[PDB]
Amino acid sequence: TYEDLISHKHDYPKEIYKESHYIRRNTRLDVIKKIPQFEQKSKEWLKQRTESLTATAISVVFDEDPYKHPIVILLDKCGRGLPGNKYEQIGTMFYSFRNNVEVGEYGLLQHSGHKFIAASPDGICSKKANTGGLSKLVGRLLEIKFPFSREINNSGDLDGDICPHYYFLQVQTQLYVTEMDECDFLQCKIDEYDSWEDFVKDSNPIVPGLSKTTNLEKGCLIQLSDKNLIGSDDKEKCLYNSKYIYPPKLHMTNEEIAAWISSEIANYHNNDLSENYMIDAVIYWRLSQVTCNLIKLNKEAFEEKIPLLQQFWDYVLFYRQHSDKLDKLIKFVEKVKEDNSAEIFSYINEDFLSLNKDSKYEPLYQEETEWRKKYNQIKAK
Amino acid sequence: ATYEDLISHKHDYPKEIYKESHYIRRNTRLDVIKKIPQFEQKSKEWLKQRTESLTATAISVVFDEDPYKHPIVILLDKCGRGLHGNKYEQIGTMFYSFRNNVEVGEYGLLQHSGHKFIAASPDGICSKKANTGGLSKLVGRLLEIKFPFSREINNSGDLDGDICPHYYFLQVQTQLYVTEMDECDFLQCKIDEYDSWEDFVKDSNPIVPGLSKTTNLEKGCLIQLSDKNLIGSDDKEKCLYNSKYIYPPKLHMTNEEIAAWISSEIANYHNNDLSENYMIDAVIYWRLSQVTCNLIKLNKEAFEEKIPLLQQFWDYVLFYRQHSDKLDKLIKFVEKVKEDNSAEIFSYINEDFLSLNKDSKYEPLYQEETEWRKKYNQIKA
Ligand SMILES: [Mg+2]
Ligand SMILES: [Mg+2]
Ligand SMILES: [Mg+2]
Ligand SMILES: [Mg+2]
Repeated sequence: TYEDLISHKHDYPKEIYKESHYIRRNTRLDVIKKIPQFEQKSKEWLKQRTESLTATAISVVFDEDPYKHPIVILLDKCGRGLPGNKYEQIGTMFYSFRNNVEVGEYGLLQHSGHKFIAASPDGICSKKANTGGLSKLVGRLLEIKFPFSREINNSGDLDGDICPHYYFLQVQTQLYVTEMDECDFLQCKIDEYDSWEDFVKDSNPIVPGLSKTTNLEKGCLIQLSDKNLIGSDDKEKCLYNSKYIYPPKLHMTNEEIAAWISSEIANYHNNDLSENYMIDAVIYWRLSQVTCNLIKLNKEAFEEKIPLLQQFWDYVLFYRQHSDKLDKLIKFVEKVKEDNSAEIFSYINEDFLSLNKDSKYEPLYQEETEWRKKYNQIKAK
Repeated sequence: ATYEDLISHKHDYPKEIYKESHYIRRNTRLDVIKKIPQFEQKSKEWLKQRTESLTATAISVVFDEDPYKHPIVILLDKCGRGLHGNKYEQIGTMFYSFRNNVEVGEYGLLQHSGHKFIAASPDGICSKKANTGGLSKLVGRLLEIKFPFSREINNSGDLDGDICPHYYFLQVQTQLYVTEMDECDFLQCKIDEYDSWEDFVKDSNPIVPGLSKTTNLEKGCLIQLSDKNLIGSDDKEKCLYNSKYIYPPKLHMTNEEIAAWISSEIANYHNNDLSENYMIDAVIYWRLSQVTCNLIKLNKEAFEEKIPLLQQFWDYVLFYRQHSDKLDKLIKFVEKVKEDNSAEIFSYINEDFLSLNKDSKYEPLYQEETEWRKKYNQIKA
C-alpha cells in the first residue's frame, strides 16, 4: 500500500520533450549544472555573498516586509547594525517521493544580467522521474517552510493569504534568478517523538513508513554537534550551529533504521562533519501537516522593481567606500528610529547626490507602500 | 511536613542593628548601590551603558582565558563590527530566596568606581531583610544563576576549574570587584517542563505539594507573554528573545491557588502595562531537577594585578573607535589570519596603535598563550 502514495500525475509519456516550455526549462537546468558550486565559508563564496542581495532581503528592500526595514539591509551589506532549517531536506525527500521526481539542491546562484541579485532555492526538480522516464516537474523550484506558531491558510489571495507576501517576493526573486517559471511552496509541520519506542508505537499498521495519527511519513535524523562551541556551552547557539546527517530514503523499516544509525556511527570516523562535529542525539520525527501551492513568476512585475534594487545596491556600494559617512549615517539612524525609511533614505539620497552630480536618483520610501499600510493597519488592535 | 521545614534559618540575624563590622560595611555598600539608577534591562539605555565598559562576561575573553571566544571578538564588538535559560533566572532567585530565608533584589548594570570601563550586572544581591522578619547574615551576598542543559554539573574538584567553569569564575570575580562585595553564591539549576497540567498535579509530592515526588525539588507555573510585533514569524528568536514572562508570587503554592492565580492573571491582563505590547501565549509548568550552590569569595589582589591588561585593551577599543579606516583594514587583516591567532592580530593592533602614539610604551598582548588557553587547547584537541 506504499506504492499507492507515489503520484504519477507528473510522469511525462514521451522519450524527448515535445512541448517548448519543457525543452527550455531542461536546457536552463542543464546550464545551471554547469555553474560551479563552491565550498562553504571559504574561497569565492565570500565574493558571492558580499556581491549580491539574497532573496530574503528583497522583501525588506521593497519596503514590503513586516518585520525588517530597508535600513537593516543597507547596514548589513556594509557590515554594521544599530545596538535555514534542519528538516528542510526531509521536506525535499517527501516532495521527491510523493511526486516521483528527483530533486537537487544547488548553492547560491547569481542572476546573469544583474549580478547583485542572487538567490538560493531549497531545491529544483530534475528531468528524471523516480520510477523511470521523464517528469513534467523539470525546472520547478522548491521552497519549503516550517512554521511553528503560524497557522497555514489554504484559501484567499495567493500573494497574501496562502503564501505570506515576503515569502512570495522571495519565491519571485528565486524564479527570476534561476530563469524558471514555477515553484512549489511547501509548508510543513513536524513533531519529534520522545523515544524510539514512541516512534515504533505510532507506526501505521498497514504501512510501516507512515504515522497512524497523521497519515504522513515518519523517520530518523542524526544530530551532529559543534565542537569548538558547545562542549560545555549553555544556550541555543548549539541548536543553530548543528549540522545533520540525513537518512537515504523514507519508508525505512525499523531494522534498516537501526542498522543505518550504527553504520553511520562506524563510518563517521571518515565522515567529514563527524571529524569536526560530534555525534549527539538521534531524533525521531513525523510529518503532521503538509501543504503545497504552485507559484508562477511574473517577470515584468519584477523587472519593474529592478530599478529600485539597483538604486539600493548603489547606496550599498556608496557607503562601503566612505566609512566616515557610514558612521554619520549610523548616528543619523540612531537619532530618528530605523522604521522611518523616508527621512533615512532622504538623508542617504542627499549623501549620494553630493558626490555623484549626474545621478537622477530621488529619495526612496517617500510614501508608505500598500503593504506597509496594511501591516500598520494590522498592528492596531 | 509543611514547606516551612525547608526554610534554613542559619543566616537569621538575632539583633535589630548590625554590630559586626563586615555586615555594616556590606549593608552600607548595598544602600549606596540602591541610590545609583538602573535602567530597563535589555532595552536601549542599558545596551548603551554596556558599550562604554567591559562587562563581566567579557573579562574571561579579554584575559585570553575563555574557551569559546578570543579577545578580538570583544574588541570588534565594542566598536560595532562583526565577523531553560534567563527565562528561569527569576525562578532560581525565588528558590534561593526561599530556602535561605533572605530577600534578593536585582540592581542592573553597575560601573566600578575607580575604573569606569569595568562594569558588572549581578543576577541578584541579598538585602538585609530576612523573609520571616529581622536581619540576615547574607546581606550583600551576590547571586549568580546558571542553567546548563548539556553540561554536567560537578560537585568535586577545583572550584576555579571543575565546580565553577573558569570563565564563570572570572565573571563572578568581576561582579564582586565592581559591586565591592565579598561573597557570591554560584547557583546551577537544571529545569525540565511538564507536558500537561495533569502531569503537574500527578507529580505533586503528597506530603508537601510544592515539591516534585521524582526530583524532590520545588515546582510551579509560569506565564509566557509573546511580543506583538512578531506574530507569525518563523524564527525561534521570535519571542524567546523578545518574550516577557509573568512569574508566580511565591513558591510552594497549592494547586488551587495556582489555578486561581493563572485565571486571575489572565482576566486582569488588560489592565497590565504589558498588555498593550504583549499577548498571553502559553502557560508553562516547571520543576527543578538539580540545584547546586557554591560559595565564592573575592580575590581582590589577583584581579587588580590584571587591571593593566584591561586598561590596554580598552585603550585599543577607544583607539579604533576614532579611526574607521584602520578598523576596516584591521577587520580585513582578521579575515586573512584567523581570529584564534591572537598573537599576530594584536601584534598588528599594537603596531597600528604605536604608529599614532609613538610614546605609549605599550607592548603586544597575547604574545604567549595563557595557561588556561593551553588547558583549553588540550581539551579541544
Ligand atoms: Mg535565499
Ligand atoms: Mg528557503
Ligand atoms: Mg553582564
Ligand atoms: Mg547572569
